[PDB]
Amino acid sequence: PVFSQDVYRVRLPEDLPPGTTVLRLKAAEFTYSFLGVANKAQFSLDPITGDIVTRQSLDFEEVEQYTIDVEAKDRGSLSSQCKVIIEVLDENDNRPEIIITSLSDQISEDSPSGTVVALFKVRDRDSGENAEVMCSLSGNNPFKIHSSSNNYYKLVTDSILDREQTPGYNVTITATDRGKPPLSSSTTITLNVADVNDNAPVFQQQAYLINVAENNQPGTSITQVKAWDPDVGSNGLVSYSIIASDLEPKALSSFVSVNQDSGVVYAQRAFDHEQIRSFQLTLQARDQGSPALSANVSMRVLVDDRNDNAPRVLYPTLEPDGSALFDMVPRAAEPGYLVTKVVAVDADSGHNAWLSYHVLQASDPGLFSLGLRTGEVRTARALSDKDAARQRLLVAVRDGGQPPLSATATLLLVF
Amino acid sequence: PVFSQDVYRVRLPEDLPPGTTVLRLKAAEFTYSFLGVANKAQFSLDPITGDIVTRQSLDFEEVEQYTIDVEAKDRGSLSSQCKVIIEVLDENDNRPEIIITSLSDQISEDSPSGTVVALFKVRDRDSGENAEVMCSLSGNNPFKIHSSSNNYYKLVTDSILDREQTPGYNVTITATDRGKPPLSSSTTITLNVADVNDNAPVFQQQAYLINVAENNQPGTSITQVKAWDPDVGSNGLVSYSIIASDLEPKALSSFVSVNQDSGVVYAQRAFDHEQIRSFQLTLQARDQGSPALSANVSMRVLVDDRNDNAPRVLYPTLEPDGSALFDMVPRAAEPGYLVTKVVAVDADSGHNAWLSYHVLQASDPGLFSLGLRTGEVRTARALSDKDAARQRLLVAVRDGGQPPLSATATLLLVF
Amino acid sequence: NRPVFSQDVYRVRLPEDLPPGTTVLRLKAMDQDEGINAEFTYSFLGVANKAQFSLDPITGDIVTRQSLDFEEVEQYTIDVEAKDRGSLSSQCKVIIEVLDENDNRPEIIITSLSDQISEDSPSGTVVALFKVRDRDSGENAEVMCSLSGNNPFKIHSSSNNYYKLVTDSILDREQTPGYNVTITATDRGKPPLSSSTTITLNVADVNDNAPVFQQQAYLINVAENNQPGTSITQVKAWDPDVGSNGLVSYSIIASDLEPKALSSFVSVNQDSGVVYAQRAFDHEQIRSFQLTLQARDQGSPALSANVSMRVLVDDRNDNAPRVLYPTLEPDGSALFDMVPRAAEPGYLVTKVVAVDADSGHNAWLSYHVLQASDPGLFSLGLRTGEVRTARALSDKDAARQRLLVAVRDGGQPPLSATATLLLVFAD
Amino acid sequence: NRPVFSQDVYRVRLPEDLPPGTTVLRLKAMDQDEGINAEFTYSFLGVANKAQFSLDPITGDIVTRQSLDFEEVEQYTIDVEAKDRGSLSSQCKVIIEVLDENDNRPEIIITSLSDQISEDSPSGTVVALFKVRDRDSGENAEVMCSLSGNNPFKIHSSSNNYYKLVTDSILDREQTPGYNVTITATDRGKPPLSSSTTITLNVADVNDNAPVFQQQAYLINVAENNQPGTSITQVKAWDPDVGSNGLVSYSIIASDLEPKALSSFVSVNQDSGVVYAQRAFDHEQIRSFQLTLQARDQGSPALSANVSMRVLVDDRNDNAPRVLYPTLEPDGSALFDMVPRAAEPGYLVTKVVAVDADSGHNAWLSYHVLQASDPGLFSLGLRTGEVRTARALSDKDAARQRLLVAVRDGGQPPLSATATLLLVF
Ligand SMILES: *[C@@H]1O[C@H](CO)[C@@H](O[C@@H]2O[C@H](CO)[C@@H](O[C@@H]3O[C@H](CO)[C@@H](O)[C@H](O)[C@@H]3O)[C@H](O)[C@H]2NC(C)=O)[C@H](O)[C@H]1NC(C)=O
Ligand SMILES: *[C@@H]1O[C@H](CO)[C@@H](O)[C@H](O)[C@H]1NC(C)=O
Ligand SMILES: *[C@@H]1O[C@H](CO)[C@@H](O)[C@H](O)[C@H]1NC(C)=O
Ligand SMILES: *[C@@H]1O[C@H](CO)[C@@H](O)[C@H](O)[C@H]1NC(C)=O
Ligand SMILES: *[C@H]1O[C@H](CO)[C@@H](O)[C@H](O)[C@@H]1O
Ligand SMILES: *[C@H]1O[C@H](CO)[C@@H](O)[C@H](O)[C@@H]1O
Ligand SMILES: *[C@H]1O[C@H](CO)[C@@H](O)[C@H](O)[C@@H]1O
Ligand SMILES: *[C@H]1O[C@H](CO)[C@@H](O)[C@H](O)[C@@H]1O
Ligand SMILES: *[C@H]1O[C@H](CO)[C@@H](O)[C@H](O)[C@@H]1O
Ligand SMILES: *[C@H]1O[C@H](CO)[C@@H](O)[C@H](O)[C@@H]1O
Ligand SMILES: *[C@H]1O[C@H](CO)[C@@H](O)[C@H](O)[C@@H]1O
Ligand SMILES: *[C@H]1O[C@H](CO)[C@@H](O)[C@H](O)[C@@H]1O
Ligand SMILES: *[C@H]1O[C@H](CO)[C@@H](O)[C@H](O)[C@@H]1O
Ligand SMILES: *[C@H]1O[C@H](CO)[C@@H](O)[C@H](O)[C@@H]1O
Ligand SMILES: *[C@H]1O[C@H](CO)[C@@H](O)[C@H](O)[C@@H]1O
Ligand SMILES: *[C@H]1O[C@H](CO)[C@@H](O)[C@H](O)[C@@H]1O
Ligand SMILES: *[C@H]1O[C@H](CO)[C@@H](O)[C@H](O)[C@@H]1O
Ligand SMILES: *[C@H]1O[C@H](CO)[C@@H](O)[C@H](O)[C@@H]1O
Ligand SMILES: *[C@H]1O[C@H](CO)[C@@H](O)[C@H](O)[C@@H]1O
Ligand SMILES: *[C@H]1O[C@H](CO)[C@@H](O)[C@H](O)[C@@H]1O
Ligand SMILES: *[C@H]1O[C@H](CO)[C@@H](O)[C@H](O)[C@@H]1O
Ligand SMILES: *[C@H]1O[C@H](CO)[C@@H](O)[C@H](O)[C@@H]1O
Ligand SMILES: *[C@H]1O[C@H](CO)[C@@H](O)[C@H](O)[C@@H]1O
Ligand SMILES: *[C@H]1O[C@H](CO)[C@@H](O)[C@H](O)[C@@H]1O
Ligand SMILES: *[C@H]1O[C@H](CO)[C@@H](O)[C@H](O)[C@@H]1O
Ligand SMILES: *[C@H]1O[C@H](CO)[C@@H](O)[C@H](O)[C@@H]1O
Ligand SMILES: *[C@H]1O[C@H](CO)[C@@H](O)[C@H](O)[C@@H]1O
Ligand SMILES: *[C@H]1O[C@H](CO)[C@@H](O)[C@H](O)[C@@H]1O
Ligand SMILES: [Ca+2]
Ligand SMILES: [Ca+2]
Ligand SMILES: [Ca+2]
Ligand SMILES: [Ca+2]
Ligand SMILES: [Ca+2]
Ligand SMILES: [Ca+2]
Ligand SMILES: [Ca+2]
Ligand SMILES: [Ca+2]
Ligand SMILES: [Ca+2]
Ligand SMILES: [Ca+2]
Ligand SMILES: [Ca+2]
Ligand SMILES: [Ca+2]
Ligand SMILES: [Ca+2]
Ligand SMILES: [Ca+2]
Ligand SMILES: [Ca+2]
Ligand SMILES: [Ca+2]
Ligand SMILES: [Ca+2]
Ligand SMILES: [Ca+2]
Ligand SMILES: [Ca+2]
Ligand SMILES: [Ca+2]
Ligand SMILES: [Ca+2]
Repeated sequence: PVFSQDVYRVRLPEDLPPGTTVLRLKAAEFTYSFLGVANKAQFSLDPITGDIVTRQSLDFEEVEQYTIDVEAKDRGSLSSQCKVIIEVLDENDNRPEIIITSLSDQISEDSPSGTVVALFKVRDRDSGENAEVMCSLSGNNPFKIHSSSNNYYKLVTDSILDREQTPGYNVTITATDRGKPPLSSSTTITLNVADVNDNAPVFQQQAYLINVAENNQPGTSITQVKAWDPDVGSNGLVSYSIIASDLEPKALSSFVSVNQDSGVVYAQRAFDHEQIRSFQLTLQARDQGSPALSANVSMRVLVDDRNDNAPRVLYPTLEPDGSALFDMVPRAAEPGYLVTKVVAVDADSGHNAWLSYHVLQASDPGLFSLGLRTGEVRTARALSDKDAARQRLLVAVRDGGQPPLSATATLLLVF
Repeated sequence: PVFSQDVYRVRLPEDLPPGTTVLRLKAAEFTYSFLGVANKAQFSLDPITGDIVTRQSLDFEEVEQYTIDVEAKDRGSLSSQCKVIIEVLDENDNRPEIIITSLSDQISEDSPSGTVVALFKVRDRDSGENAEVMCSLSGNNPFKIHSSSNNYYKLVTDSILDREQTPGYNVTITATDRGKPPLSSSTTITLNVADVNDNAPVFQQQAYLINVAENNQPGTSITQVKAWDPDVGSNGLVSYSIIASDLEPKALSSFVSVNQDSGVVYAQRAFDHEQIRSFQLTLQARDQGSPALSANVSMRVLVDDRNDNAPRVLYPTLEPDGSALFDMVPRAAEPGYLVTKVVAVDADSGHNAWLSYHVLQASDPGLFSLGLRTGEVRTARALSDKDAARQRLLVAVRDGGQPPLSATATLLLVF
Repeated sequence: NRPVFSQDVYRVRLPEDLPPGTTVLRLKAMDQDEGINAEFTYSFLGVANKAQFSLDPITGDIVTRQSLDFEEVEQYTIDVEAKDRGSLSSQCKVIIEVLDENDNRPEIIITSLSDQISEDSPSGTVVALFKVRDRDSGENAEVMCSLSGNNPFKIHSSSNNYYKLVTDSILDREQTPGYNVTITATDRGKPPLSSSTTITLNVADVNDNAPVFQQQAYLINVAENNQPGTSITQVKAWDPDVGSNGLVSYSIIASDLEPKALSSFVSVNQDSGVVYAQRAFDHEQIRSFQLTLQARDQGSPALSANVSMRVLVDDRNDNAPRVLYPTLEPDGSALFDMVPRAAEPGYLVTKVVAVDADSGHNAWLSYHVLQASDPGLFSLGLRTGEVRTARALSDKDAARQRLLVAVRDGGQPPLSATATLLLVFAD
Repeated sequence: NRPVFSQDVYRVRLPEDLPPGTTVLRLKAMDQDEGINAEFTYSFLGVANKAQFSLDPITGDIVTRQSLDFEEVEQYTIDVEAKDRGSLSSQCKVIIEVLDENDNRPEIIITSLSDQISEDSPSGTVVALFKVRDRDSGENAEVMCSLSGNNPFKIHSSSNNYYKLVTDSILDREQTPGYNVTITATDRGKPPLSSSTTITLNVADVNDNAPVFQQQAYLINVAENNQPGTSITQVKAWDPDVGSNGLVSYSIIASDLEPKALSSFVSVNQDSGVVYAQRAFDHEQIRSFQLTLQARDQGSPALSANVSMRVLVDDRNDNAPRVLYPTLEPDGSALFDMVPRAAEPGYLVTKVVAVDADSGHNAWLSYHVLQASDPGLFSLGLRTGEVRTARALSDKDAARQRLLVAVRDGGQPPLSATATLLLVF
């Protein structure tokens, strides 16, 4: 009972359907049978026709080689044996899988380029080129895939992160085997950037300025300040404070204060234009993070003048009644002769200190001419002897404000 | 020769296989033959057995029944006649056909519910219940199939259309017959919703406010506005204009304009802070569809102040060469004796109107003392006999803005 | 800002199975300057099948609203005009060409079918005319027809998709009465489509077979004096034909007998084929006789077959021996008184000669001595019958000797005839 | 101010196919005053799976980071702490529960497959053991197993997602030797997912068929005087069985002849079935005989079948006629004298009798005359054998006449027996 060959070899694709004849053993009254151990659950050997058949689906990942010992025996007890080595072939029927070994809690904004965000490995149950996989990262992300070792990868940053620009990212790792045809699978991880105090508060205006009218009730709003911080949380919350002033340090509390939460500037007293002209403060915005970032602005407050000071007369000296005595003016001079020079002042400024002398009353109209601005009282015409000796003048000093304030004086001039 | 019956009636499904025996005519050697006209291409009559078989597939849609006249003849002249009537039963072997007679060009979104959009009919080559056709539609789109008279249909609307939500629709009609088993066919049509000016323009900001520095060149851009419109075409093209202002209506053209195509606000004059401080304006954005829709926005323009106005000296009055004479100042004067107080104003605001008084030059340094803030020239010391009788004192008045504008004043002081 | 199209003429090629709702060409009229960007209004110009395609007047793209069909309409030509906010306008032409797809399977239409084919139909006889049609165009409409299986039929192509099913071999109904033939039509599209129709053909029978007798020659042996009108043997003829052409009829056409005798001796039942003897045969009269039988079918014309059967009659022991010489008196006695006393022993007294009309051992004669007054004085030849003297007679013997002889045959049981020889002496 | 959470425990339910990065929950702690609006900073407290969920310290919303899987972890627990700018704090607990989805289909595992099943195997034999596994839980792990086809198998479920492939009919290898069994498993979740595995089964042969002869009765004709050891005919028997149970062995068991003589008359070849003639048959010795043959297969238990074959020996003309009367001397002559010279016409001289041991044409005897001293004087019956006087004797004719008579048969070639008749007047 000779066999055609003493060793048979046959190559089977693992996707080979069940019930297909894989080998025919022909040596006519023979009976064939498995000798020794044979996976009879996978292959069937018809003892009459000598056909080996697959009874079940193959799987290269389960068992990849079989060795069958076939024994042929005739009607007489004649015997022969042969070996059939069935090699099954791998097919790319398994797709790659991604397993995330470690994922960072949060990545700080100031994490340098090259920091490792995530660790992950890949797997493919196939063998050879059907198991070699390529990991492509997807999208517009500041991330790069590094291969630490075979199927042990690293997700890392290669750019500089800025939470105020982009807070989060949707990274999707893709793994594609090099099999024919290829199979691929992907996973998606979300990454959030941790805030760091890398921005300092900045005031809306480089310098601030406000004019407030004098004679104001205290404890009221005079103006407001505001600072921006792109950071978030305690690193993006601003507080306002006064640190420096040209005023006496012990006297600053009496003038101004700042609401550290809102930034409105409170006046804590009734400003006086005549006592203090203006003052300069140094404001500071500041976050409550560690370390604390700050910014200083120069601010100035100019108190506006108001018509609250009546003019007062320096000369002549007034009796408590009001009159002044000048009883030696000579009749010898022609017009243009100055009798006296009235001088007054006003503690205000501008048109509130504009002095205009008016002849309010007189015992003789047209006798004395008074410079509206100079204050010199003169004789406008020649002295006629029909005029009386005793002459009473009543001058009024008025300021250029609206409404004006005035102060009157009596010039008793007799001849 | 006698038959069992004169007339035979059979029922054959149209899907009857070919070569199947239909009738067995028995009457003894006889010869059976077709008499008259008989579809010998469809049925075969064996002369010996008397059987009738189908030579070909049956089809109800072409022939519904056959009548064949068989004849039995003895060896002698004696013969007798028989008639066979074969009836074919209709089987559902035809699927329903959808034909679309008319399909609308465009349906405007303002079309009311129940408007006709498409016309289609259905046909079925079968017969009976195998030709009863039912039309079903997908429910996503707002369309309902209107069951018209007899296998005719209308596709109409059952909701409101909004092309700003969904501009188009895929519509899939599926017709199913009531045969057993049932057959079905489908068709797909695309419906586009037209645009109607049902949305109004929307300004990009709630209200506008821009700062314009004075002494600006005329014909320059100060700020730009934008208005959106989800409509498309002429219904979504915004045109800007100025509708009202707090200024004199005859002067509105002399101050600001707006480019209707771009929405930029042009300044038509050199703004002056000392004349007008700020002015508020109303803008209008409308689409060029008929009828049109519009929206109005508020925009306030603040004129920033610059140091363009020089401080004018009020008191005292100056000569053409800027001279002032205080000739009768007492020589026996106490330190701090108020020689005079200079009054000056500035038409600007803030730093540009913050006046300080300096001493530009003097005949005798240290003879007079001038306050920076109030500009009061006084005597620092008591006048010694070594001091001259006539003294020249050139003072200046400056403001705080950069660059400063100053007004000079030469002073003639005789004792 | 007047519009200009990229091309004056656009061309798009679409497969007919393109889904409804597919953007086919996004027209975008632009300005002559590259830096400037403009928006235009698009609209159909001339006559355009708006039921099939739609043109967005803002985005400018064309989209199909229904499923395309190459067999209904092959191409479209739609003109598009771009208009600005002003009145300036540009124009372009869009030609859409549908591409034929293999979406129709071949259709088989059996134009004419033969009523029936006789087995003697020559090779080249046409049995079926059919045509094939494919609604597709070009190669998706080119067809290949193939038959199915064993049947002796060949497809003969013709002019314009008309086909002929013809016979190539010779038909024999006794071999195969009918065939199931299935025609398959396949287009040379990628992928291809096929459709098949089955027809059934029955071969008609012609009387092409003459009956054959079961045996080349027939020989039957029957004993004589049989019962008349009884079966003696039976013949049978086979005919593979069917119907009237396979109906065998037997008859007697000739023999070596006289005509009237032939009717009285043998007959044959034409349906069964058995042959009957209408009289009791006699071996002494007739020894044997030759006959010729003919089997025929009932078709027109009839086909016959001749076979010669001859009958041999077997002999039985039905005739008793007859004594020819010497002559017998009604008593049964003969008288021979001329016997010489001086004759030597062994002298031939006389010889009894008998014959038998039978044959063989049934005519094989023996002569036995039934009785006698004197035993041992006469000895006869057992077969020759020569009764002569056995021993010389003493003078003391009686002058009158009586002999009683019997002649018998060799049959079972034997038959005999007796004779008395009276012999007296003288001088 | 103090933060207060709306609830001390939050419960959310997430399908396991929830995309990563979706907002699970937005925790918003608030101040107790309805009018007061405040904000707090949130943070994970205690143990928490920071890998699957992320918490924004400002918006206070928990969001998934990776994709969820019910088969791995079914629920998570989070301890969130809300704190204001001061030292006051509040805490709550979020219980996240994942809902199982039908994302895993059931797999078939053929535990054990029978090597081969004999066609006599009882109804209900177990051919295959297999189990079905589904990684899902709940009604997505309950599976219905149905096999396709007409095969005489049905699925008998076992205890715990173990299954048995058993028979429900009788098997017949001569009708169906193999089977393509396709098992389809379908879980009962919505939507359902199904799979299928195919196995092949071969039914073994059992000697259940007995051989049969090609003819019910056998009849054969052979001519006599044949050489010994010659093929006269051949018998053949078929066996639907295959192998040892389908190999026919021929033998002769019965016959009407003498049992000790049967061996010398006829034999049979056991392997081929040819019938050999063991001697030269004689038609005159035996006319016909009956054999009873037996075909048998070589299995346990062996099945047999007997057939009757009748052998008829056909007659050939091998025996010549023999002349009974008259007895002839070595001369081949017989003497009948003392014939009367005055013989009447038709006077019966003698009747010749002869026989032949053959049959039919070979035994049909005819009597002819080859030579004669005087033609026309004696007439011999062609069928009767009667030699008589044809004419009256003339005075010129001699008394001593001789007639050479031969007896012939109708065989091919014909045989004869001769005799010379000496007749004296
Ligand atoms: C009506 O149905 C048709 C077909 O079912 C729709 O056309 C298809 O629309 C989808 C989604 O817009 C397209 O997917 C896209 O494919 C392009 C290919 O370049 C790819 O770049 C995109 O990322 C996306 O995957 C699909 O291609 C398209 N089919 C064809 C043949 O163009 C149509 O949109 C439906 N119309 C309505 C109003 O529902
Ligand atoms: C043709 O097929 C039918 C059905 O398969 C069968 O009944 C018939 O006997 C067949 N005819 C021939 C001649 O084989
Ligand atoms: C089993 O199925 C295969 C594939 O369809 C087929 O080729 C084979 O003939 C089948 N085996 C049996 C015994 O039917
Ligand atoms: C054949 O004969 C033998 C013995 O005579 C007997 O055992 C056997 O059953 C018989 N077989 C048949 C089929 O009659
Ligand atoms: C190989 O040959 C065997 C014969 O037993 C078949 O069963 C099988 O399907 C393949 O054709
Ligand atoms: C990876 O790539 C394959 C083809 O190579 C796709 O089928 C799969 O969906 C994934 O995109
Ligand atoms: C990642 O991307 C693949 C395609 O590359 C998808 O199939 C998968 O679901 C995931 O979105
Ligand atoms: C405080 O509040 C007043 C209004 O009361 C403002 O005018 C001021 O600028 C500051 O914001
Ligand atoms: C100047 O004028 C005012 C106006 O009322 C007086 O009240 C004041 O006393 C002075 O005469
Ligand atoms: C000047 O005149 C006013 C009245 O106008 C007095 O009230 C004042 O005291 C002074 O005499
Ligand atoms: C009926 O009988 C006819 C002829 O007898 C067959 O050809 C046919 O297949 C059916 O069995
Ligand atoms: C239309 O509907 C029928 C059942 O009514 C289906 O069998 C067919 O495939 C189509 O979906
Ligand atoms: C429309 O829908 C039916 C099923 O309803 C399909 O069979 C057809 O091909 C088309 O897609
Ligand atoms: C007009 O143009 C100026 C620049 O000249 C812009 O700054 C302004 O906002 C507007 O767009
Ligand atoms: C007043 O002072 C300014 C300097 O601030 C000079 O530039 C000006 O000419 C005037 O003397
Ligand atoms: C003050 O001085 C300036 C020169 O600096 C003169 O131009 C002016 O008129 C005034 O006398
Ligand atoms: C082709 O592209 C256009 C772009 O507007 C779509 O409207 C159309 O449905 C198809 O996707
Ligand atoms: C003809 O060929 C097609 C494929 O080319 C088959 O699908 C069809 O059943 C027929 O065999
Ligand atoms: C043509 O198609 C029919 C139905 O598909 C088959 O029955 C036939 O055998 C041929 O393939
Ligand atoms: C008529 O019938 C006899 C039996 O009675 C047969 O022996 C004979 O051969 C013929 O068939
Ligand atoms: C001759 O002998 C036979 C017996 O063989 C008798 O039966 C007959 O009567 C005669 O005596
Ligand atoms: C011979 O003997 C028989 C009796 O056996 C007689 O019947 C005959 O007549 C002759 O005498
Ligand atoms: C839920 O809301 C968060 C923000 O609170 C988003 O980041 C997330 O993508 C989901 O929309
Ligand atoms: C199991 O069930 C699924 C769902 O019906 C099918 O898609 C599949 O082919 C198998 O029949
Ligand atoms: C069983 O069914 C599955 C689909 O349900 C197939 O993929 C498989 O090949 C077998 O036919
Ligand atoms: C033995 O051989 C003869 C011829 O050699 C055959 O006729 C006989 O049937 C047997 O096979
Ligand atoms: C009898 O006759 C035959 C011819 O039939 C001879 O061959 C033989 O020798 C004898 O004379
Ligand atoms: C008849 O003739 C033959 C010769 O043919 C002799 O052999 C025989 O003995 C008889 O005389
Ligand atoms: Ca694999
Ligand atoms: Ca793989
Ligand atoms: Ca930051
Ligand atoms: Ca900060
Ligand atoms: Ca004041
Ligand atoms: Ca004042
Ligand atoms: Ca229908
Ligand atoms: Ca129909
Ligand atoms: Ca609209
Ligand atoms: Ca609009
Ligand atoms: Ca100024
Ligand atoms: Ca086509
Ligand atoms: Ca085609
Ligand atoms: Ca015939
Ligand atoms: Ca007799
Ligand atoms: Ca699950
Ligand atoms: Ca499941
Ligand atoms: Ca068996
Ligand atoms: Ca057997
Ligand atoms: Ca013989
Ligand atoms: Ca002979």
